[PDB]
Amino acid sequence: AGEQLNEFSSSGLGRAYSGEGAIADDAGNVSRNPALITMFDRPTFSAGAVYIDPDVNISGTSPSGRSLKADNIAPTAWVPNMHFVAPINDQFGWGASITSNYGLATEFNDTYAGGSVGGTTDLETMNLNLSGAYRLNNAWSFGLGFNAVYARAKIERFAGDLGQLVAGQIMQSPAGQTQQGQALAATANGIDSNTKIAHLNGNQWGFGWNAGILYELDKNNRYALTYRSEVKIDFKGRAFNNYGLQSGYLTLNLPEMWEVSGYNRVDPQWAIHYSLAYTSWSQFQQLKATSTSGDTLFQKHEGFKDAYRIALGTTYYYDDNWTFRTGIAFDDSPVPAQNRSISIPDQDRFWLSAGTTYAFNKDASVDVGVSYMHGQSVKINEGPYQFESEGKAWLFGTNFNYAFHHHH
Ligand SMILES: CCCCCCCCOCCOCCOCCOCCO
Ligand SMILES: CCCCCCCCOCCOCCOCCOCCO
Ligand code: NA
Ligand code: NA
Ligand code: NI
Ligand code: NI
Repeated sequence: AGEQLNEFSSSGLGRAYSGEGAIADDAGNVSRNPALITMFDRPTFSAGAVYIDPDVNISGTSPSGRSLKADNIAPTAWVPNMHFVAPINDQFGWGASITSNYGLATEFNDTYAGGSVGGTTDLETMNLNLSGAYRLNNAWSFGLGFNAVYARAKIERFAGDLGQLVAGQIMQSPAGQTQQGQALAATANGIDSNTKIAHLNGNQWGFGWNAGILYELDKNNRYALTYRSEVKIDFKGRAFNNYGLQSGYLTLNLPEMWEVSGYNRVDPQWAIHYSLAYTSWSQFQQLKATSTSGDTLFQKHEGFKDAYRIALGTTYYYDDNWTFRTGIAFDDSPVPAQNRSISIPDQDRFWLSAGTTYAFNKDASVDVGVSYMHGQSVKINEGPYQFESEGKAWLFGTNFNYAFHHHH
């Protein structure tokens, strides 16, 4: 939900990210549950990317009379992933990954009437993870990971029609009957809609941790509990070399997430897998801007917001070479209209997914996945404006998998 991204692997994409704490058919899942490291008996690599093509549209009419229509506000994106896992001994293993689990991009024309809450918002994050795991016995494994997150932001806001709203208010007041009041209203109305009123561009690192437990009933059936911590990102605004002769502030808290997962291989050729994930934020979505020495201070309201996601999928292990998968998911995000933001797509999301993997041999394989996401149409009440939003997306991904130390 919200800015969350689940796109850590292309096999996961084909399953609608169902039971991802409990499946370990490739290296990608260690990033989702570090305890899964104990399911690997040789160094294993995976890398790939997911292309996301959203279609998000805003509609409405301002109290000024101006249109709030904005089509196609969410651009396409590529989300890469790379994973490595290796055993150390019978009891221990480690892994590393580069993924993203948070990101946002919307863009409105700079003459948009709702520009004070529209403009541009681009948040990109890269999660570097190092994880370790311990196998206690045949049933129990435990994992712990540490995360370094590199976050880039670009945020711009514009006057839009605010001056027109002010002008109207002045004209409606007793001041509207005076020459001075009329002049003030004209001054307000004269403000260009593309006047920039807030700006942030920045790059910052933050840190967090994650952990996981894995319980195996047997080689065919297992369950997992995982936790991912919040990550706090604090954006803040030679000579040598000549041979002798970042703007804006914002504290952003990435959300914490708990997830339970199950995987049951009910037949040599069939598995089911499912999960419930619970995400909480310590901030609301809307932004307030002030300034200090001409630099923008952005602030989100400190408040508790949550969401949950349920997912169910199945994997058909057809033969030695071919695996097929499908899944369905629902991500429920119950944000009140008055707490939503046009700059941040947020709505209930329904997933339908399908995928396949082709294994060239026991060491090497390729995954291809596709998902369709249907977004709920929602009302948004932000600042002086009322909007409606509609959204959907297609996602396409491919990964290559390779396990080292071929021998026989
Ligand atoms: C309840 C909100 C108050 C009224 C809603 C605004 C609808 C009408 O406002 C139109 C704003 O246009 C700004 C032009 O300002 C007037 C300038 O010319 C008037 C000469 O005195
Ligand atoms: C590539 C990984 C290397 C980065 C490892 C650094 C990890 C250090 O950050 C751990 C602390 O993170 C803060 C957790 O957020 C608060 C909740 O947990 C705090 C309770 O101890
Ligand atoms: Na589009
Ligand atoms: Na319109
Ligand atoms: Ni709902
Ligand atoms: Ni050989």
